[PDB]
Amino acid sequence: MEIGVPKEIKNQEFRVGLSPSSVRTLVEAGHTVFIETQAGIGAGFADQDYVQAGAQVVPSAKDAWSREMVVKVKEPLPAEYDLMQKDQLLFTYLHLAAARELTEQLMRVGLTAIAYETVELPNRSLPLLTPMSIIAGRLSVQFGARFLERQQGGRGVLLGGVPGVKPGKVVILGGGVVGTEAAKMAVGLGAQVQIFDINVERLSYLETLFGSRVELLYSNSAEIETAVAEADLLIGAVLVPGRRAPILVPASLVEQMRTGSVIVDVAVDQGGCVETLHPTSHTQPTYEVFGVVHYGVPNMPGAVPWTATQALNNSTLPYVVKLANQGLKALETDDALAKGLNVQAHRLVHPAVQQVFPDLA
Amino acid sequence: MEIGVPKEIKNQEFRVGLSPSSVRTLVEAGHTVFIETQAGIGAGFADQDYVQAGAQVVPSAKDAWSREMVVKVKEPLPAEYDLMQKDQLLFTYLHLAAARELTEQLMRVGLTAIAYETVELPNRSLPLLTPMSIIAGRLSVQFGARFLERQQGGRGVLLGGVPGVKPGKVVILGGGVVGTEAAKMAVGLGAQVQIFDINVERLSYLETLFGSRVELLYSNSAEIETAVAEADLLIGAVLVPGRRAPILVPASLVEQMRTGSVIVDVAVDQGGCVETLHPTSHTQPTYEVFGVVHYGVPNMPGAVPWTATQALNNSTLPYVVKLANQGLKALETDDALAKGLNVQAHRLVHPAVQQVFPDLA
Amino acid sequence: MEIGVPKEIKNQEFRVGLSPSSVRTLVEAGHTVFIETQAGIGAGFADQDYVQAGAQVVPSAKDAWSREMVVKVKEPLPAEYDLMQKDQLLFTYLHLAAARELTEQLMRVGLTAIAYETVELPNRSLPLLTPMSIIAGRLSVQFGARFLERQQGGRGVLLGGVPGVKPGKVVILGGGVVGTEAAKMAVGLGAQVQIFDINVERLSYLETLFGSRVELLYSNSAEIETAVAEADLLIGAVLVPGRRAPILVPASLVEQMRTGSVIVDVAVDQGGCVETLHPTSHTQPTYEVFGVVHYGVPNMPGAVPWTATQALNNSTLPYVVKLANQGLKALETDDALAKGLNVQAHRLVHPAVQQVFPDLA
Amino acid sequence: MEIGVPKEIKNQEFRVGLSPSSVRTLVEAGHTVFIETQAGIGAGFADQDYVQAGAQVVPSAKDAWSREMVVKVKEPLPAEYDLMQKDQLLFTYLHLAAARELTEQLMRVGLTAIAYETVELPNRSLPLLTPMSIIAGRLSVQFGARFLERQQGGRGVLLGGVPGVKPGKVVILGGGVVGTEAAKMAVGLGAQVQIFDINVERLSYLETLFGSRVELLYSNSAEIETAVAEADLLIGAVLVPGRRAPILVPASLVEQMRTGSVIVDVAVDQGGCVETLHPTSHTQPTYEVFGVVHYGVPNMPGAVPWTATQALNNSTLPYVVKLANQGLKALETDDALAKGLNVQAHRLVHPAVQQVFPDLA
Amino acid sequence: MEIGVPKEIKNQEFRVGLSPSSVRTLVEAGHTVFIETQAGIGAGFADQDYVQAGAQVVPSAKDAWSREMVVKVKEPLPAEYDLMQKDQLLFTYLHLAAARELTEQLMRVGLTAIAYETVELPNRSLPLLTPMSIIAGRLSVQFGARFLERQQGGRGVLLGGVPGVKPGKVVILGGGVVGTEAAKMAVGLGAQVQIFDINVERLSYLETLFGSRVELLYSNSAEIETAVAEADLLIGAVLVPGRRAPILVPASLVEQMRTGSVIVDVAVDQGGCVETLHPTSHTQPTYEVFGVVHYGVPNMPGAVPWTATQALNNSTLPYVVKLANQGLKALETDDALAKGLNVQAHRLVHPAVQQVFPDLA
Repeated sequence: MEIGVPKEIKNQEFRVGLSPSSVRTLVEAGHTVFIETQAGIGAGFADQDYVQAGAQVVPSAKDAWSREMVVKVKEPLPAEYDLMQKDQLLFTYLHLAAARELTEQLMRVGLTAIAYETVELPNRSLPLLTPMSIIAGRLSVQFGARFLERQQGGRGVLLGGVPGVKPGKVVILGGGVVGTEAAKMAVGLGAQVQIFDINVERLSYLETLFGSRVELLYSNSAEIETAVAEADLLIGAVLVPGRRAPILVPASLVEQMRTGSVIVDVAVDQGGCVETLHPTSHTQPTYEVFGVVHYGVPNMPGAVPWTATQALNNSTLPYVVKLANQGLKALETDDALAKGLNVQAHRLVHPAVQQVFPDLA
Repeated sequence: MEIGVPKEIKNQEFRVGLSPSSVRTLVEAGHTVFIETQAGIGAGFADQDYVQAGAQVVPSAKDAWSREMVVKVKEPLPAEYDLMQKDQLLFTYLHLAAARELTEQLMRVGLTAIAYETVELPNRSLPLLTPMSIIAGRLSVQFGARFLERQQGGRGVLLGGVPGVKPGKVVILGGGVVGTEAAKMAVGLGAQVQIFDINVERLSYLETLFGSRVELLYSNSAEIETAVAEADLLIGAVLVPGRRAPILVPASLVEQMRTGSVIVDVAVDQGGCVETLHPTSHTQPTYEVFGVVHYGVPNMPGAVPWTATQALNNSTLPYVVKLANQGLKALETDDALAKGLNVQAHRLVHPAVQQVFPDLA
Repeated sequence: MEIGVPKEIKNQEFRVGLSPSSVRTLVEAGHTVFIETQAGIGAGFADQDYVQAGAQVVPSAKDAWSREMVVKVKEPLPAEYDLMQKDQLLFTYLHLAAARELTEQLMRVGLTAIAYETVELPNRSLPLLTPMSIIAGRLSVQFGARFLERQQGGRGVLLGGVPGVKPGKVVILGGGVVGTEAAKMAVGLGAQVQIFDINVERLSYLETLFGSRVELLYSNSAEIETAVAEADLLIGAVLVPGRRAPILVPASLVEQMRTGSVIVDVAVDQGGCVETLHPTSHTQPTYEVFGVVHYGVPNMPGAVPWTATQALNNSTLPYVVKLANQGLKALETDDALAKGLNVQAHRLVHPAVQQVFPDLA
Repeated sequence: MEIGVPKEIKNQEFRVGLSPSSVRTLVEAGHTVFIETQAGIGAGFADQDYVQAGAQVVPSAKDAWSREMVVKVKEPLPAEYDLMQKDQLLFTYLHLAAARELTEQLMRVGLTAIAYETVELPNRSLPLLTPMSIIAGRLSVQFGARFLERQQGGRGVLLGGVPGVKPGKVVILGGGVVGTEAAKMAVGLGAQVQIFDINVERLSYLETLFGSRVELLYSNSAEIETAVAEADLLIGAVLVPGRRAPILVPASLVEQMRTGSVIVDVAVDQGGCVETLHPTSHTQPTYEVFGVVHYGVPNMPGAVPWTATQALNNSTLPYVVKLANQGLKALETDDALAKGLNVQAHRLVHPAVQQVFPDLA
Repeated sequence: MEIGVPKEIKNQEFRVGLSPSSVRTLVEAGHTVFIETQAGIGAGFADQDYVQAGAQVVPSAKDAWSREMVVKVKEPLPAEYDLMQKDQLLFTYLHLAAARELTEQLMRVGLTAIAYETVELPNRSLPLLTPMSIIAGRLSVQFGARFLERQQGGRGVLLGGVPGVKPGKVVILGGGVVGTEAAKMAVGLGAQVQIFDINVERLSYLETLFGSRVELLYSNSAEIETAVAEADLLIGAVLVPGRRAPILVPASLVEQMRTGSVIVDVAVDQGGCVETLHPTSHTQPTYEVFGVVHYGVPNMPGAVPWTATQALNNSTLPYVVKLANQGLKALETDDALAKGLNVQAHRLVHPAVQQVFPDLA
């Protein structure tokens, strides 16, 4: 089939729908791929890299959008509304429950739109989100370290300390994928680490990963208050993937933290467990409240497009290939894919999105 | 004795001569300490913290400089020239071989000036520099990670990668203290690590620290060329503490690196092993050459004043106390201290500095 | 019941159906065991060892075959065809889908034949093969090391290297049981290790075992080509247990490897992922193609009969006992056992074998 | 030579001068050994064990003391004063600076007495004490755990905690051999561990042992106060081997500890760094002060005589053999041994003991 | 709802039904809690601690029992029979299959009694027992170490040994939760460890925890005999949670052990795998048989009430809250809870208990 890859135009988005390795695989399966020139450049893939893989490099977005299958990272933007076509297959991150107009837009056109974030397994795991969650957990500590530096606003604490000097204290709220990846990085830098979670089974599993190197604590208000008050870096890792997390950290608690301490909440764009934290922009990524630095820039994985693009592709790939092969039938052969279907033939098919736009159903 | 601690006035210097814990110890020995208000604030120590320790908090630098012993971090600046007094003991980092005027200045006044950086052990180890070297090694990786981020200029590579994706490659030139601390952090983030050194004994010792987790390679031009060409992060850790390092990395080699790769050289302000690297300012910390990001801001430990101040104090402390107790006699009881003596009674006593200002001798 | 254990007569087969410890357990359950003298000797078990356990040591194979249950390692050979009896229970590795005559033979006689390799759990795991797979993964590295030695044909590379010198590079294709056991040994010798697999979940699980010590890469043609070209030891660990694996390594790729590199494919006797690799004999275990050493001797676990016999028994034991107790009813109490049934009462019962000899059904 | 080994008669002393393995070695060198029946029994060595080694088992102490060389663990007691002979070589732990009468006693008789505890190397290391120090460090945590149990008096805290629950906090004062061995055990049980020491080099070395798993802190009054106040188990490991340690822990600090916390000071019989701690008896090993349990039974290694006897012998052995071979000349061939000499020919030769009994010199 | 917490009156029981943190959570949910003064004291929780959490501290047990919900640790004792009320919800460890009278008693009164130990998941896991099992595994080694000390009765062996001396040998029978936690502690002390189990899958899983540090052996009589004969510490960890374990260790085997060896069987109060072992009292916790020390005090977790109370609460908490909220309906919303129901409205509802008191049904 013909597959097109337009350049991402969303602000600060540097990832790309398909990497050169992915292209090569698709091509080896008899498919042909068209990629807009410069599409991979922000992720470190030059057009030649695409050429060696078997892609035809196209000079314009129009040329990339005019294909039977469009594989992207972000949702289409208004500027691209007129590039979409009736019988297309669109595969990318959509987040329709937050975009009425886009939803309507896709409905008008008639194409079938499959969202990465809804492709779901029997376990109710979302295989196409996880890669990004892992990266976000790892970056949280990298960012946090940077903001604990004096010139960046923090108290000027080295996470690992040095022999003879106290190491930094990292408190992680949430013991899932994100919190686990964050603990790995924090332990790697030599920090003292505490992870809180309400699921003892999870706490038990974590002990098999970390042994006695990390403190594994049950999430109760009492212990949370004490820990947080002593934290240099507090990481919110309760990513409740539909609706918002409860407040585990109220402003009153934030007021009790040391000046120069830093807070990072991976759940920022969805709603965090930290009362005081809201989204920020790249130009002004942090702000203070009670002398405590808040970092609220969303989509952390966008900072490492080379790594993120491959991680995503490693997971989307098998789906892209199925779609390329079986076209629409793949949705009847693949339950996960079937679950990813959001819009088709002008109808809004996704149950969760209907629930949001009940009058759109 | 009376000991004064003025606030550091050098630009971007946030450390302080004595921490509250140090003060407390000095006070418990019968000594009295005067500290300029706000002196500890950049390092996270409030005046009250000094008060609880036994210090008298002074409103002005004059009040801090007017003491028998002045304990600082950086060298005195012109602005402070008129605050110095004839019979003072001055203990701080001086670096006289780079400051004719300061040297002359100290000579005029007549005080005795002891430099942290020359206090030397029989082993020719410099116990008062090491703490900073350790911190610098650890920060090199923290900074390097930040600059590999796309928005910061790098190719956008996550050092640790994610299962299924290549981790970042960190190449470290120099297997001493600095390079060893850097390898610890890089391994902690999950990177693939190579350390080069010309001393096999050192390489052997490093294997006892890292086992087979890190590649331990003899420094030969041939291997260096290959490694460097594949590096995401290259760290120069050849800190030859008097005079400059040889070029291990010529521009021709830099031209061979991938675009978005990053270079950090801990030896920048003294002269690195990387041809293309020069010092930069805080306002413009990096620059590109061949698409390779160069970070050249010096004094990395200044980014973590809370941690750095304690680390320094842990080492200077026993010397400060000796001086406070025995005053000038300590130089006849302590050989290391004796070696730290740079200027006294208008004479330039330091052999290495004489060699620099042979007409000053 | 009476259970007999004949000596294995297949060439180079040194294992034995039951070890002394197993015998002892069977005897303690009221069963009586007859073992042909010297049967255990190749595995390091002397007849006395069998005597102390409660076995009656028999002077001839006839005496061992004349029992209600025969427990063996390999399939019966023609020489033994006349030793089999009508109402016997035979339990051993059969591999009928490769032996028409044996299959017919067992059909003529009428005995019931249970194959180790088809006893299957609900998970479709084959509990009686796994023990051998684990051993094979571990040996792959042991053999590979031996063939990288100059006198053995390889380039003469020490896997672990020595501080200052590059370690060997081991590339493992397949992240399942076999590949995982191989990585354990390779890491143990100090090699640089890469594992490729197409299942990210598996890659993720592997990270919990190895942390960042091993490179965990998604199997894509592009990455495979690069890795393999740099390998000292390439290990094929894609054991697709029914039908053959796809070629992950074509001759063209082999031609790109360094001279003296070595290839070991655990899937050799079934069909490997390496184009150029075929089975070899003990007398001439390897051959070169493009200066690359190929090792193709099958049944690697046969090299360590002492270890292999116990490993097998630890798994077969509970089944042997059930059979001894409940005789044929055990097949109605045990689903796994039921699945192991291949031939009974002259009929070919195994669905997969029927499919092979559709006219035998 | 003839060597005798009397049974230790000191209360609660179960160790023995020579183990069976040692005997065997001595015998293989042409020497003959006489051991009092039951001498090894408290350490787990029966007379037969001595017989198989080549010893002649003697029925009485008299028979053991009547030899040219007497090898013991503890100092001779009054009861044995009349068993000593004029030209004997006595080798055991003496501690003369604490026993005027014993000293006089040995002077009267005229024998030559070599003390284990003074045999000294050029490094001023005491090779024959170290084995016991290592054991004492390891036991400190074992005892401490037992006293944190509710029925034993402590608050009832499990050192390692369980996933979801806070682990115990162990604070160790002193980073030498003893403190290091204690940290090893505490980390092994899963506790949170802090080690304090005033030597940064030592702290640095400790990081090579423990990585970031243990907190390595410079000993300053301020940090000490905080840490100790939060401790479940405080271990005094400042063993200043001649004269007493300074008080690092004053009663005022002890009053600040939690009720049920436990203190163990390895320096008890010499003088600890904990104000409130004094020696206790086996019958009443602990006592409370401020609700804090104090354990003050000395000679911890006596609890594991089997392990302690071998550890000691491994170190004394080469000396015993030298003495057996060269008799008194060994003191002119061995400087360490020469330093072990305390009394000879009625004269008190040991410089440090003279200093104690200046009128004995 | 009103929830009462009486003080545990069973002998040597120091735990408490709810900790202060738990109280605080319950109170934050609108519930009110009454706790008998001194109830938490044995676990280290003072009444004030309960006051700060929101509890009303009651002066008498009567006042604590007079509530709609009673949350305890142990079963009610006769002394409390008259404190129980008709419509109460009772939640604690009951063990009715061992107490006819208690069972009858609860039947008379009419309350609904939910047993911690029967609340069961679909997996047939008993989430409210596990916490105690983990603690018991960890303590087994702590106790065992204490009894290997000479003064305590053992041969006087240090588990970890010292460099140059044999470490202790710990043999663990059973590779489940208990045996696994025990191995963790034994390895932590430096002992040589062997774990036996009959489930190879479990053995395989254990290798992922311990690597090659521990010997993982299949449980067969032959290997068991050898291992046990060489053991310093034998730990019975076959906790078959309904009915008794088989004898893995017969007296004949015990007679073969070394004198001073120690045996601990976690299954003592239910029936162990060690023939010779029976329960003992706190006043006389051990006894010898063949010179082998037997420790038979039950309920090991009672030794660490502070740790045990929290561990238990972390698991019971979510159930306590459900009950407080939904009262009896929770049994129709929660299957696990439903399974915990033992007695209600005068009827004996628990299937397993009926089976025991078939005439009680």
